[PDB]
Amino acid sequence: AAIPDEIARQIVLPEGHKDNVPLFEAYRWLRENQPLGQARVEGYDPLWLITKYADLMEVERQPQIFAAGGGEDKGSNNPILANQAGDEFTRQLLGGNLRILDALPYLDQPEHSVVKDVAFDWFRPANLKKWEDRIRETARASIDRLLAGGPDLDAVQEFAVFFPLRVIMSLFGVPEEDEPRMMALTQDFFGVADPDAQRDDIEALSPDAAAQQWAATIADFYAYFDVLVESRRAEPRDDLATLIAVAKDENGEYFPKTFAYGWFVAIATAGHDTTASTLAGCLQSLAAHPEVLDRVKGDPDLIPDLVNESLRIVSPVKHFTRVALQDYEMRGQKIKAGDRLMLLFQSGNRDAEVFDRPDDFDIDRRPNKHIAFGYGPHMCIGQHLAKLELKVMLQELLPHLERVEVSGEPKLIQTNFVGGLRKLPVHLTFS
Ligand code: HEM
Ligand SMILES: Cc1ccc(Br)cc1
Repeated sequence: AAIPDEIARQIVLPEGHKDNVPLFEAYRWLRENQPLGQARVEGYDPLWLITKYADLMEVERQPQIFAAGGGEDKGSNNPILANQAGDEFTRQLLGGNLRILDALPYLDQPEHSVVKDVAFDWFRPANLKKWEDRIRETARASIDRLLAGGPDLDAVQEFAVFFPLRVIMSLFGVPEEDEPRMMALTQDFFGVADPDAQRDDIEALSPDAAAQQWAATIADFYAYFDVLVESRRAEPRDDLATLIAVAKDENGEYFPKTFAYGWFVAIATAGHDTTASTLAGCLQSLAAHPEVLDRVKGDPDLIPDLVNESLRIVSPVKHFTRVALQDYEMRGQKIKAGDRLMLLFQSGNRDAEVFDRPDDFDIDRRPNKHIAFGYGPHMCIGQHLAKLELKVMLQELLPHLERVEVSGEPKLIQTNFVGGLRKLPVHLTFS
């Protein structure tokens, strides 16, 4: 049978994600009772909810069967779940398809492979070591401002958001004065279904509102990035904007400018927001588990373990969607050609078949098998940058902290997509 309606709504609807407790209880109910079922929520396409760690790997390692963008019918699948009204809006705007960005999530092989190779080497761990000292100087400046502002603050909007944004804008060559605009458009981009993040220029109550907001935000990013692409093509610099802007195909022709725009939208949004969420989530967990803060201050080599467990618990990127290009049997179910799948990374990260006491915050999982970056050819390109920035910031910050207390109500972004904390009121005790 279909998944029961309120479990299905809890996971599919953005409102279902407002509060982590009921959301994670819905993922757990599925993993234990209906690990591979079809959600049939009014206003959405039917979705196979991929809740199990092994099933996430099985789907993601088979891109010839489970496409992101629809295969040769490019743009026939939206890799980021919109409602039906929203996909209809986008098909009206684009003329029959859903490929609203030329960013990696929308691409299938071999196009995905050619485009990804423009930046694959830049993002490898050995090629990121050259940025470690700049990252550390940015962390130290951020910590100097935290110490100067006193013990009481929102650890998200008054601390965690700024460091990853500065790091990524510095690695582009985007001037510091443009950070507020990039932050505002990122809130519009990941807030399409959040009641406190609605743009003024869209009909907020329309059935397609989130899709209108997505499109409006992309158009603003395009206007900003068209100037940066033209600037770096005319005057190349030693920065990531130039690598993207001047990229040429195998025939010596620039990739179309929208491909550079796609890289820029992804790096200007996911490039900072996910790291901010994970840092804020880590601080929240150190407040719940003060013994972990004591241990990591005692042994700074535990910092990468703390990062890995923060990534598993926070898992801020909640899903991408796939479409079956042929019928496929998995876990005793018959997925049909054309059926859509929702990859629930947060649920894979609580799978008791893989993680002992999966809801516990345990930095001593070695190895820490989390799937917070996904899997397969679409696996997060930024993962090594995120792990470096989180390591560097914790190495600099934790010596300055004796204790984190949460002093007010945490708030999450209401999204089924790229979520995590927007507010974490704290009282810090400095060492
Ligand atoms: C804590 C930090 C982050 C987490 C948890 C995260 C998570 C993810 C996840 C789950 C995916 C989808 C993988 C899949 O489809 O199997 C993804 C894709 C992606 N992420 Fe990350 N991300 C983070 C940081 C970053 C950073 C720092 C950047 C860039 C500077 C970045 C850029 C991307 C891009 C471009 C994609 C699309 C890859 C593709 O479709 O091939 N991410 N990320
Ligand atoms: C996680 C993520 C990557 C690329 C885009 Br575009 C949006 C979100």
